[PDB]
Amino acid sequence: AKKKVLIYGAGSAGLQLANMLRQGKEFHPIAFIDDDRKKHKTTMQGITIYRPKYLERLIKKHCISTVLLAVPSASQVQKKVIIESLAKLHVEVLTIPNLDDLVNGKLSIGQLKEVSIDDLLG
Amino acid sequence: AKKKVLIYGAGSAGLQLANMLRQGKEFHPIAFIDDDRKKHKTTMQGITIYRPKYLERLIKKHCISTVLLAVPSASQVQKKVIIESLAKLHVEVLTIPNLDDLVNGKLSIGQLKEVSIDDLLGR
Ligand SMILES: [Cl-]
Repeated sequence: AKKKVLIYGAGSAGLQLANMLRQGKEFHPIAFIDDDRKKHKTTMQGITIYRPKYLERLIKKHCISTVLLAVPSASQVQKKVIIESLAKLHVEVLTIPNLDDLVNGKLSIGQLKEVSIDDLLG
Repeated sequence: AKKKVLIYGAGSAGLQLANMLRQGKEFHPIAFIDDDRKKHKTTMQGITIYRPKYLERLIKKHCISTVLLAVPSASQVQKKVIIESLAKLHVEVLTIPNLDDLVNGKLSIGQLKEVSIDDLLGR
């Protein structure tokens, strides 16, 4: 079976990511995490979106060892907080490309890379 | 000079739209509107982003009669909330494609459709 993941970010990029992954053979998106309270417990792309307080319980419930980060329009300060929060939970974190690479069209949303120091600091 | 608009949605979709437009000769995005208070009064590409409370004052200040929706990740319930909020400010409301039509590149972000009268009026 495909590797189960959470996608952190249920904005345009994250939803598009879930759609692509569902079709693919590598990852199965089980749910989204999103900081936007208005999306809490709403359904998009056929799965549930949750506030970040649900991170640990979902990781343990579903035995998730990988979270995909799709928050291209978040500030650097916010992205750092997110990555740090995930690091404490002992999951691998992969990220879609930076916003400029997305909007200028030189990298696909689906091009995932492991996060690095460069990603944390900015 | 191009028709002045606001773009509702300051995420990756709205940013791409603003480039579509700004390079173009039809609309000029004056500012973004975004529900995310964290983004209020931040700037992207020389355009500043405002919370929706600023809608009335921006429309009046810039004589805006058209608002473009770039919120493909909004639930239909939430999108209708947004559309009705704009209807009552006497602007025309256009929208980029739905998410699923953007992902496979079937439709371009630059294709702007008038929202339904049903959605506009909350029928
Ligand atoms: Cl969006």
